[PDB]
Amino acid sequence: LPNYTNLDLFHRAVFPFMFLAQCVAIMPLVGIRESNPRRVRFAYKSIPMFVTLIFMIATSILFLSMFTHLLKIGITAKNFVGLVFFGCVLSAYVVFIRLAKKWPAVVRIWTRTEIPFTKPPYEIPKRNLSRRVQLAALAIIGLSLGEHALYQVSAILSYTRRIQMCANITTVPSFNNYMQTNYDYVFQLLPYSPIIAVLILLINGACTFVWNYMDLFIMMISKGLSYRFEQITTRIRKLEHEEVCESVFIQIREHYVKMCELLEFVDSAMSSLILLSCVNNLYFVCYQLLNVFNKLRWPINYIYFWYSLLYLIGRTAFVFLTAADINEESKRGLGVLRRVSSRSWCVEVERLIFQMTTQTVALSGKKFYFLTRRLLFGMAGTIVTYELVLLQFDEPNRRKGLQPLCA
Amino acid sequence: LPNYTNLDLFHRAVFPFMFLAQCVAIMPLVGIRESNPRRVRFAYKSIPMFVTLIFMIATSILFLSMFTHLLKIGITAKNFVGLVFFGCVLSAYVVFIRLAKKWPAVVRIWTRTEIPFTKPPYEIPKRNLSRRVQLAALAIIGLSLGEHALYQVSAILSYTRRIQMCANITTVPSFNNYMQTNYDYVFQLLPYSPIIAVLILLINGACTFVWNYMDLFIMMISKGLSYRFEQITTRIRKLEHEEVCESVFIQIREHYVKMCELLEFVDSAMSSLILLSCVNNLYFVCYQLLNVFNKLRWPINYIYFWYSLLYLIGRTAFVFLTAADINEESKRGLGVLRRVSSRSWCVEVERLIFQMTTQTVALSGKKFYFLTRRLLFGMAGTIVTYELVLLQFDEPNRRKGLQPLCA
Amino acid sequence: LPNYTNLDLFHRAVFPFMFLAQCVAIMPLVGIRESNPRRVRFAYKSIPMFVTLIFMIATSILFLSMFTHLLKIGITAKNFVGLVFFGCVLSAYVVFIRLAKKWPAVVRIWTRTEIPFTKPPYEIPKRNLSRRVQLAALAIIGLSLGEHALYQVSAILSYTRRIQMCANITTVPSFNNYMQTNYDYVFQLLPYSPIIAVLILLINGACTFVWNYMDLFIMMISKGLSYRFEQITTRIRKLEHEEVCESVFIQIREHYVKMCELLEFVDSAMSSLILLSCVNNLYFVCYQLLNVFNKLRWPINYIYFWYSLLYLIGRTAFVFLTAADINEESKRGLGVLRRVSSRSWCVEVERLIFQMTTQTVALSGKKFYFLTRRLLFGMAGTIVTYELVLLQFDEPNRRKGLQPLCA
Amino acid sequence: LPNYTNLDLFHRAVFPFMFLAQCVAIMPLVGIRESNPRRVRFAYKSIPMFVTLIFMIATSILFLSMFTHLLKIGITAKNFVGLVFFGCVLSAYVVFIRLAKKWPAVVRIWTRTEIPFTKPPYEIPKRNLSRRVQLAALAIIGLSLGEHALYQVSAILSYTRRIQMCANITTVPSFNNYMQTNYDYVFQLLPYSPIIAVLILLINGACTFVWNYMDLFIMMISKGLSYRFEQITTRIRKLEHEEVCESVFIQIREHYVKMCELLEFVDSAMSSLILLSCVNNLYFVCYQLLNVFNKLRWPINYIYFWYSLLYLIGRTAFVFLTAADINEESKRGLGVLRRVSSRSWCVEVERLIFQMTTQTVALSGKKFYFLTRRLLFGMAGTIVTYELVLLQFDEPNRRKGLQPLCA
Repeated sequence: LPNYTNLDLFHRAVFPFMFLAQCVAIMPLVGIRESNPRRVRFAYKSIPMFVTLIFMIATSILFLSMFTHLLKIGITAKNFVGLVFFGCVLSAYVVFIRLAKKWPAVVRIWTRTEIPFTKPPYEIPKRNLSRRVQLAALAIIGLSLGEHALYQVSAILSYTRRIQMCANITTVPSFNNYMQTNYDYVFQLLPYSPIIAVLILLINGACTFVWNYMDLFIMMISKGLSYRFEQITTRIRKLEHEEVCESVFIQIREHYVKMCELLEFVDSAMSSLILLSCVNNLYFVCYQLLNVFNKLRWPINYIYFWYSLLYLIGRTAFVFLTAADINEESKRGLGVLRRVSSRSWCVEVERLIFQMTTQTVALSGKKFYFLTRRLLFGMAGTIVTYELVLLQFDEPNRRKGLQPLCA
Repeated sequence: LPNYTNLDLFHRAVFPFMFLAQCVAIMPLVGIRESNPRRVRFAYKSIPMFVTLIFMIATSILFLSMFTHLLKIGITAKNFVGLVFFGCVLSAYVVFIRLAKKWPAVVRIWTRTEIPFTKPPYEIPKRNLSRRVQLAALAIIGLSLGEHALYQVSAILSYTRRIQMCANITTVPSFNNYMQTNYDYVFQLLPYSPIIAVLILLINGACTFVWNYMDLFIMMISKGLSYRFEQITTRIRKLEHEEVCESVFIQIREHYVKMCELLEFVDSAMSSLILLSCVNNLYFVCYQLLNVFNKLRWPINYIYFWYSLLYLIGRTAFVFLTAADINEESKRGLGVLRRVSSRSWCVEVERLIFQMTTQTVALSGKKFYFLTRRLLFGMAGTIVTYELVLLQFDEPNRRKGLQPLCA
Repeated sequence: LPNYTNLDLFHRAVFPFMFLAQCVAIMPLVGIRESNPRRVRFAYKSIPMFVTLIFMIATSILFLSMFTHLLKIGITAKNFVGLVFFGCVLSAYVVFIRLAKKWPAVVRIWTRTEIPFTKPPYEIPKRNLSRRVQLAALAIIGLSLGEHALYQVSAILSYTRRIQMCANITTVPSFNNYMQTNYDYVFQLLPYSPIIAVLILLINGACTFVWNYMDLFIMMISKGLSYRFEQITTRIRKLEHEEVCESVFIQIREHYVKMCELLEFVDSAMSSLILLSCVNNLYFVCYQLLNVFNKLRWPINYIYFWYSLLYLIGRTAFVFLTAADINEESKRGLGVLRRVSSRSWCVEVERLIFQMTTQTVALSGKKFYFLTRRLLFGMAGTIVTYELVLLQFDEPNRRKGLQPLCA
Repeated sequence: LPNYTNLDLFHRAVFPFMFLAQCVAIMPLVGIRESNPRRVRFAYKSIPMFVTLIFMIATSILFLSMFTHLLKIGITAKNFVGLVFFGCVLSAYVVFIRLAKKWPAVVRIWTRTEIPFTKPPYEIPKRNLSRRVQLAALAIIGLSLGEHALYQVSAILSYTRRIQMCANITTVPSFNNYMQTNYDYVFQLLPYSPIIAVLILLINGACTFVWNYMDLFIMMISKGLSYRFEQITTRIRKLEHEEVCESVFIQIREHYVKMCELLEFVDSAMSSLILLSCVNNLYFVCYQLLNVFNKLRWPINYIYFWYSLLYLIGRTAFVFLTAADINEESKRGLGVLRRVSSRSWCVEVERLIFQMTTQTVALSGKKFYFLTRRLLFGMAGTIVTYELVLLQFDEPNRRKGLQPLCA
């Protein structure tokens, strides 16, 4: 059997971040850190499942608290966003549980499909799969950490400045008062306690990490698939000015078909996650874009709002772009194959060219759409239209202006 | 001739529900319950035609009553919905009459096309055609029955509670007063009578059943076609790792072409019904989605409204999905055919792959559109845009709020 | 040379209505009524060109009168429509002049391309080209005549009823007063005279006839092309269950390619007319649909408005449908060709199937779009969206209501 | 080596206007005027780079001045346009710098790809590449010069007429007062000086020239590519009625594949410029179309506004059309290739036809869209929808009307 310890495989590249997500109980798989992907199993009676259950219970407590708070103060389009966030987090938990159910088989087939690409005539690119996945994951994690830090900083600064510059009722600033004020939706349903406060903060951070990790996981999977597609494209490029025997084309076509089968399997496994991520990101992007013209009090509030908006837009765009890189790389080999000489031309090249040309090699949201650059441009246009229609809805709220600091 | 009594055929699977619809006079065909589909005939001078005429007369009476009531009280976008409902029911009646005119030939060709799939190398799946059609029909019928029961319960509860908690003019609750109040649009044109009341209730139930049965019939037809397409896909799958003779591919291609011809014939027969169902469902989905933010008095009213909205959305989505299952199953065999070895590759496989790849195997609304997952996603986007644009229209009505119970 | 007197050719079918349009000076061609299409020539120094110049001068006088009237009374979206109408008529005149410039060559190639289809193995359908063109032209002409008669009847009835039921300033009804009132935009710039009145009425009728004849001409051309495409489809159908020699497929492919070349030539010649008709019909359909909810005084006004709206919608839809019949008929032969046996299969059938499948055989508006059923459905959706967005614009005008009859 | 002095090459056709743009420091390339394209190099330490840096510094000064002026007077959708203009100019500068970085290799490959087309069997069309590029560049430059002259004339006339017909505070007209009034956004941040005034005027002219030159450069590149594609189409046309040897088809296919490779390279180099031009033109077209109904004081203001709007719309449309001419010319050869006789038919013709039919030969905005006539029609529809949605936004501003001349 192949030596998984040092081989450039998708599992070896992705399992560190899979375990990091397991720490906040996203994808409860047993033995995810094992070098051999065959040892990855899904078990309900396991520590990851227990941590996942605890996290869903906490997120459901938060969701119920938000729901009751909104019901007491009424539900408006602006407040609903928080409830939507919590609901999406819960949905992501469930989706990831199902994905873990499907993940052993997926990773097994992935390994048995990517072994041929670990040996010649395929070559490791300048940036290996592990490095690409590491860069993407570090970028997303650091950006999310900065977003959460800016959120906390802006909230704390607004609270302290409101209390200090009020020239009215003081309520001397404190951690307990901050928790009871900014997170009143929680303690209105549960009795306050500092331990509960720390738990609420940690679970909110976990919810944010889950929200970002859906997109990050999609990015890593797309990177893994486009890695092998780019390897195929490079191997084809190596035959640009050579007379190619039919066996070479047979092997190339077989490997391409195997990669397409793996892509179909992964798409079937990940369709629910792709759908949830796309719809949630679209909704949140529209909601935040509707608030660009809104007036905020402190410069830190503007900084946080614009950082969050730009990071959300970039994360959605890069999810779509990494997914569409599969399609672009699949199509890139067509240009090289079209240069095949008449002497090297045969039935296998015709089959491969027809498949590349007519088959849409791309991830899909339950086949309700395919993640391509066409889809990203269409999404941008749809967002523009929705924002144009909705800014008229938001005009009355926009003209309300900033509320008095004392009030 | 083949023994139709125990053979797994579409007619044997669908005729029970065709007869059930005939009971409310939807599709007036003679001998629909006969095991031999060749005995199914359409005759104007027949009992089903007479019951159909009676039902269209009753529905036209209801339509005229609604029209006169709206004219007396003025036509608004909110009231127009009822008139639209009645008109759609009448249109469905006419469409189904034409479909019955076309149905003998259709079923005949269907039978003569599906006989090859009843014998090897084709195998009956885990869920046979009869079971799939039964599950779909039972689900739709039960959901529609629950919707109508919730409608009646909510209306009766609202009427009784309005009369009781009025602290004003009483008009002691009774069946006659309920009929004269909730269905005042009828008795304003015809003299009241309890027999007329029972007739009105029965005809309203029949109209609801027709509205649901258009979608149900589309679902059953799509199930029947996708059944044979899935049989073809499974037979192809059985040759994944075998050297296939040219005769096998010839037979597969011939059966696929015959199934495509049957699909074209059925689409030509059912294009009007598909168009009517799609347009009616789109209009009603938009209308009901426009009322999600409206305020209702009793929790039973909310329960009925949300049950009806969710059932309508799910029924439209599942009609589109069952229709698109034909396209998905037709495309599913392409992945297996692409794995055909170079030794088994021949002209027949090339022809079949080209046809699968370039031919859009899907039901269509008079070719004005094709029922695919692409079409369902586009429909969802169009509904979102229409609702965004229309909620501004509905804002003045939304802010009116609940009327006084006494008034 | 072939005997054009009794041959079933497009020129013989269309020249009567071409001459009828020439009577109002639409397409100024010399010798359009000659049996031999080679005798059709375009000459600036000809009687048709003189009548065309006279008609453009009259239409320009009307356009200037409308422009000055609107400038004196201000330009609003509701009045602009008349100016747009006149401008479109002038544009149609110019376009048709250019089309006549291109029409000799077009008709020549058409004849030299349709001669093969006048002899076996091609057969004349049940409805020959002349009968189809006659039916379409008679339908359009009669509907336009009824529309204009209803317009005049409604205007005269409104004028007479306003004068009679005023109980105020009388201005006893007369032809001169009616002309000065309803067509005040003309006589405000030119001195009144009964001869001028008759000229204005005749030129308005001519403008309406031109507006309808653009669509009618598109319909006749689409009928002519789809006639030969249907002949090809029928010839292919005749080989469903026969072993076909390669020469038959060679001839079929050659004739199909020649028909495609003729379609490309006709599309190049008629692209400007198609674009103008599409844009004008879209604008007018949107404008009239915006007025469905407007309140009119007399039932005759409602009758005229709804007749005009329904006729406009049906004319646009049937233009698109007749144009798309070319594409549908081109695609219809694919189903038959796919049934070709393995023994009769050859390179020619593969070429023909690939061309049918991948070539979009359809008329186009300068290739800015292709007239297909897809395009008609998209146009309907776009009109729905535009009307939804514009009814909010029209709400203030809609709520104004009917003006006082006396005022 | 080939004699570049008199050869009909893209570099010889385009370098005069490249140098003209270099005069305002758009594309800083060294030796752009050399006959040999191999001598074109990009160097940071060069005079063009220094002039480019000076121009970006001046444009950044203008951008900061506009930003500070808007911040002092508040930012509104109407004023933001100027800031957007300046930002777009800066972005264009950066993009063109990167394009120059990529331009040596691009032009080298272009030359080595277009040498075969300078010799038989390829023929120079009636209008050579140099003449086409000259016509396009002269048209764009003259239209932009007229637009700027009309802008200056309208501004000066409005200023002088406001001062003269005020019957109030005079501020006798002068160049200094005009500069301080119309360009108050600049001198509010920098001290006034006539030299600074001349510099501001020159830099504004340079910004306008850059804005137009992005589109002009796209047009010239599209002309260059469509030139060779049209040469290929003409060569194919020359074989319409001849028996063609396989070697001729091999050469045609090889040249077509080389042209497609060159198009892909140029698209990769120019994707950023295409994206920027498309988005900027869309935004400005929408903004100016939103102001068609606005009321202007003097007829010269209307003349300038409508000249600018029509020129902008035509420039965008012609950019899209020149880019799509590549696709249209690539597709034009398919009709001729489909007429190839059965005896001349071979594998090479099949390959070429499949490539032409299934490959989208067109420029693209980073593959986020392809510049086709389909894309132009979609852009027109999107602009119509956006304007319909936005005119409701602009209604309050439209009804404000012209401000008092004195105020």
